[PDB]
Amino acid sequence: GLEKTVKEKLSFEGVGIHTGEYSKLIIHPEKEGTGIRFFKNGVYIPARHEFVVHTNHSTDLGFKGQRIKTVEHILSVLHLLEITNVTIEVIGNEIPILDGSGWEFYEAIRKNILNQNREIDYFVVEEPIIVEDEGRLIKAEPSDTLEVTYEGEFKNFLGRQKFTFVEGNEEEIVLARTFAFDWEIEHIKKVGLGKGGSLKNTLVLGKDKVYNPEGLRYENEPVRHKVFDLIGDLYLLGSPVKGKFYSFRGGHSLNVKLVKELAKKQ
Amino acid sequence: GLEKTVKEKLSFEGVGIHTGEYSKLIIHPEKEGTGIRFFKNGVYIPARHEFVVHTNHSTDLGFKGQRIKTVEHILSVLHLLEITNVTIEVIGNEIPILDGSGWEFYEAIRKNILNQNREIDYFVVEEPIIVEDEGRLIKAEPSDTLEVTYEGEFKNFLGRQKFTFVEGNEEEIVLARTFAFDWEIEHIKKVGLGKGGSLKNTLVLGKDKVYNPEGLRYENEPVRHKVFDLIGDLYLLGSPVKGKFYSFRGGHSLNVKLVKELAKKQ
Ligand SMILES: CCCCCC/C=C/CCCCCCCC(=O)O
Ligand SMILES: CCCCCC/C=C/CCCCCCCC(=O)O
Ligand SMILES: [Cl-]
Ligand SMILES: [Cl-]
Ligand SMILES: [Cl-]
Ligand SMILES: [Zn+2]
Ligand SMILES: [Zn+2]
Ligand SMILES: [Zn+2]
Ligand SMILES: [Zn+2]
Ligand SMILES: [Zn+2]
Repeated sequence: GLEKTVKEKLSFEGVGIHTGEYSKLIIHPEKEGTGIRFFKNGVYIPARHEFVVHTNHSTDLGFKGQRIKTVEHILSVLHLLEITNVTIEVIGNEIPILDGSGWEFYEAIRKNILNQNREIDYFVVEEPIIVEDEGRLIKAEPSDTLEVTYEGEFKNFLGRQKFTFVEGNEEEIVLARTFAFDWEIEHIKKVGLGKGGSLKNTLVLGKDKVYNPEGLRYENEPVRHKVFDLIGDLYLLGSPVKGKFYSFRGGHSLNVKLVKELAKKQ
Repeated sequence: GLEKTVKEKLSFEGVGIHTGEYSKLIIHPEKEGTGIRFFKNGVYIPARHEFVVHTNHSTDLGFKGQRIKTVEHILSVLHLLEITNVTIEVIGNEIPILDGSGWEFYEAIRKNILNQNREIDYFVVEEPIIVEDEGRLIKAEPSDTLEVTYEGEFKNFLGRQKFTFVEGNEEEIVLARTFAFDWEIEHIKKVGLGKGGSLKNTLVLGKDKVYNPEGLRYENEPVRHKVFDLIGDLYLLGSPVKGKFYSFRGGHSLNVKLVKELAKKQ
């Protein structure tokens, strides 16, 4: 694959699911070898694991006193389309959540791709690895293609189920929205988070009922979104990834723990 | 008491808890003997029981093809302050829910009262009456003052409790917000309602947890709000009421059923 960027600036705006504040993005084109980086109040924050400053309920980055919340969805989309050189200008403290999935981001970036002059230097998983924690587990092994599987064991009706993404099936996960169980909402709100949450950007799941009037887009939309998240967190490795991943009940924290292991080893 | 109206137009705007649409109110002053009436698309809708067209999840009025949803909170405030002559102009299909209580309405109307030249012709409960339905019950008897008691028997932690409003204690109920149990939200949304609902205008109560980060304003804020509602529904009798009411698990439907009984009898 050839490094890619955008043919022109693309902007998005809306509220942040956590801050509740309005915010706007502006993806700028960049030359070969630049990499993915955010820009806020004059500071460049590389979309790399060394800048992760928070992983509960979202993956946040920060540098030199400047922070940006929830970068997983836009990074996931960038990872899927293989965009490698862009500066994500952020006016606000968080990435707009939009509808909760990566659809809008995907559709716009997909038709504004600009191939550049250089082969992509993929981060390739060279040997097997496993990272565990409180029953949660993520496994990674060598592969010529990006393959991600997420298995969930839910306390509500979703019960136990898994989903697998393989290159070419981008559209099966870019629509999967963000979700939360009703029993977690009180916590999110108490710790100063989820201020921008609503049924318009979050699928609220009860012990055996879906609150959202629109129901689920897929009987397993939740685990599909989990794959979407993992794929975004993986891009923090610094470049498009080539490996086979299996995540059992993983989350941003474990995802990042894995990312750091991989980087460290190589 | 002397009939009252406002010293000048007072307007309020916001979203409707049910429609989700924006809407604005404009309370206009009116001469003696006018009464409380709404105005929409050229049609005057008297704030009277004969115009009630819906009572599930809200008290709605309608006439000659024009409808206005959720009139209980503004009417309650009008009933408490004893405003008797005004035209509530409605731009939209529902009364703005605002924060879910009658605070904003109360504060504005309270300092713009204009006493007029005529004694109020109070609707006076002349004999005892009881209206029942599926265990729910409302009782009314003679009284020189408006006295309203609401007793609830909740399936969640609130358990069993009651509250009593007596003239002079207006402020103890004008702040009590709208509430709903998480287990009802799916229904509201399915029947095309609660489209404007959020934790910003509704207290969502779980089986033993309060979702709202701000918690309850009173350990019994729910039953206080029920009294607030009943007082608004009673004003549909056509004029300030003087009677002693006791409501056991009552709701808009029973409230109106009572209102109609009373009117019919007298
Ligand atoms: C005001 C009414 C209601 C609905 C409130 C929804 C609660 C907010 C939940 C926050 C979701 C956090 C998970 C998002 C992270 C991700 O998708 O990677
Ligand atoms: C779990 C997340 C969600 C919050 C969504 C809030 C839904 C609002 C429900 C509609 C309330 C109806 C009762 C209002 C009538 C009244 O107070 O008289
Ligand atoms: Cl947490
Ligand atoms: Cl948004
Ligand atoms: Cl209100
Ligand atoms: Zn937390
Ligand atoms: Zn997500
Ligand atoms: Zn007007
Ligand atoms: Zn109903
Ligand atoms: Zn109410």
